[PDB]
Amino acid sequence: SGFRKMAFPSGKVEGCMVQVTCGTTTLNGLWLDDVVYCPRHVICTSEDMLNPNYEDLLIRKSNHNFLVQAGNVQLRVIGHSMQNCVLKLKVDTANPKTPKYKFVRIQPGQTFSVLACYNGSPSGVYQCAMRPNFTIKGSFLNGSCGSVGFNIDYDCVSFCYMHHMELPTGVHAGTDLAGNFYGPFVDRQTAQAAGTDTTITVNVLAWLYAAVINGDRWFLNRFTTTLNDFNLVAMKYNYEPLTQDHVDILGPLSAQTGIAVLDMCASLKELLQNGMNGRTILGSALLEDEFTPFDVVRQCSGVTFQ
Amino acid sequence: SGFRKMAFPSGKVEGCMVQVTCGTTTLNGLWLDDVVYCPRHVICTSEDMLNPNYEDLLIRKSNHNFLVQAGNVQLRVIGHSMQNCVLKLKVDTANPKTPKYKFVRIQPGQTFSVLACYNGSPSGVYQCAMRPNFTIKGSFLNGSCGSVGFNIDYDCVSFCYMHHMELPTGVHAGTDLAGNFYGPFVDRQTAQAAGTDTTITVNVLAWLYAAVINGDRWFLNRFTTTLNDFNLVAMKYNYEPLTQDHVDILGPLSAQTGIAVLDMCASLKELLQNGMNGRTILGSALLEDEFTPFDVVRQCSGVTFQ
Ligand SMILES: *[C@H](O)[C@H](C[C@@H]1CCNC1=O)NC(=O)[C@H](CC(C)(C)C)NC(=O)c1cc2c(OC)cccc2[nH]1
Ligand SMILES: *[C@H](O)[C@H](C[C@@H]1CCNC1=O)NC(=O)[C@H](CC(C)(C)C)NC(=O)c1cc2c(OC)cccc2[nH]1
Repeated sequence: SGFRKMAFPSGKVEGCMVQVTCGTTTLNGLWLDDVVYCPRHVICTSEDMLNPNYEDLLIRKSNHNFLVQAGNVQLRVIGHSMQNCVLKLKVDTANPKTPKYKFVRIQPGQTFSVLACYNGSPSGVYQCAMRPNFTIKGSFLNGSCGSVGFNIDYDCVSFCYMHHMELPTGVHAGTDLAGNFYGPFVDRQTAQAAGTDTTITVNVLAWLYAAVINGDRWFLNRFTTTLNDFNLVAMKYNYEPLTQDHVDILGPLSAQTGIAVLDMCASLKELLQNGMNGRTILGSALLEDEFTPFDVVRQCSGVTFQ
Repeated sequence: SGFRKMAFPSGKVEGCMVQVTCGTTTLNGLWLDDVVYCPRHVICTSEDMLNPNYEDLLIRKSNHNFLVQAGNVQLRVIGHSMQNCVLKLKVDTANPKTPKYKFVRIQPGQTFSVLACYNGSPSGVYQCAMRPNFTIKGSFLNGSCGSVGFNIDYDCVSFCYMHHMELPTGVHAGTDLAGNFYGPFVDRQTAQAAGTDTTITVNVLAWLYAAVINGDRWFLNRFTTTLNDFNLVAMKYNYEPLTQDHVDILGPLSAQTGIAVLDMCASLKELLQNGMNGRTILGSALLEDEFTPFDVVRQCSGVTFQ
């Protein structure tokens, strides 16, 4: 038992991390087979960065301008091309550590592990959710761009995120690995705001089920509610609506605990209207929404990866 | 910016994880050079486990009784010996993936990363503190014993924890890698309780400094207090005493933020007497105590590891 914010083992991704230097800019790249993927703003300098034209900037570049640095071994760039907001640097060596992988784009509400990197070297690993407003609440400093987010499914690494920027509120924005931003953000230094967020209702319910699985039961009650009556309460508290598909996804957790989904909703409703009265749930004094139903089943059941 | 509970990249440890099977018991082992380390209770069966005599049980064992399983390659055991509560299985192959390492024992209040494993396969990674009562609030299921906790210092892995058991309150107990338990626990199925815990005061103050570094300032105040006057408040709230050495360790964070340590203590004092009044700090509605001063500097500065 116990419930922790758990990231995937990072080893498969650590073997893909390289350093990319162009001009005065150093950032991280992702080396899969004979390609290194990195944010296109590596080709920029501090005054290019107010409003760049990256197509113009890239035709001005040479292969030899890109210093790719894999640990203490330099990789020769033999070609380059831009795909949306990422660069693809073709190198003369395939990465012998390339895992099975996929480039997948995730949905707000879904979680992933981030391997924070500086100078091509991994710094730490942590779990993040894609917020409903397409930001992520990460931990990123100068030089962390090109760090990636990912899930692992048995032996296959599904890359879903490359880091590009921090918004003024201290949240983070980036692209999928095809270079397409999550949300209405651009890789320019202009006035960009996150947009109003909401709480991921289905995840809160998942975490309440994790709590019950772990012996926290004080918030349970005999009441119930309809899906429509719950959603009127969700609106008032800036929780996102709960759909019948969300109810379906929560079925397994409902069955393991014996608590109907709509009964748990009645418990959430009372937690929203009353607060927690000085008590905690799974060591938190807040309703946590960055655990998916999958994350709960995975942790509370013991799935591994090879 | 941002502040997350961050674990170390786990790759160096993943390459050391193996499966150890003896009789009906399967657990995890740690393969460094030509030795596999695992909990000694692998030699037990369900009725041995009420009150074992492990010396008696071990002399009854043969090398060939130990199936060591490194991925899909079997390791031949050529010797065995017990060191306190761990077994040392001598194998005929040195692990080619052995990192630089050390066996270190940590202090309550100190943090480490846990690579949770089942059947020799890594499941997830997360950050834990050693509580003042020598337990850890982890996430562990049947088969997770032999998972290890660790820190990484540049390229060197300091192993500090091997998992052995769960207490009735849902917290976890284990040994250092020399097989010596943290706290007053034994690897027997008898009535064992954790003992009353306290809050790690110096860590809370570190996390308040992380908050300030990240723009959370609402809890700051113009008041100050003496170390003795603060410690009278700490006692009443079951916070552990703050020493001058703790003040010294918090010096760098004090200097970066311009907030004297004792001024932050005055802020903690008011948070303890008043609560947070519906507000949050770094996304938490509780005072967090599982970040050391080092963890804060590491994250808020960007240290990596090779
Ligand atoms: C790449 O390593 C870096 C990562 C951020 C630095 C600090 N935290 C980060 O996550 N990305 C980066 O510096 C962006 C460069 C591009 C070209 C994408 C704009 N810049 C920003 O994130 C950025 C710039 C600004 C400005 O302008 C000064 C104002 C407010 C926020 C902001 N974010
Ligand atoms: C090893 O994989 C296992 C890990 C725990 C299983 C569930 N969560 C864990 O962290 N360790 C294990 O099963 C212990 C075996 C020894 C030989 C060390 C006792 N057993 C326990 O952790 C254990 C046994 C009990 C009992 O007795 C039934 C009562 C309360 C708590 C408890 N913990």
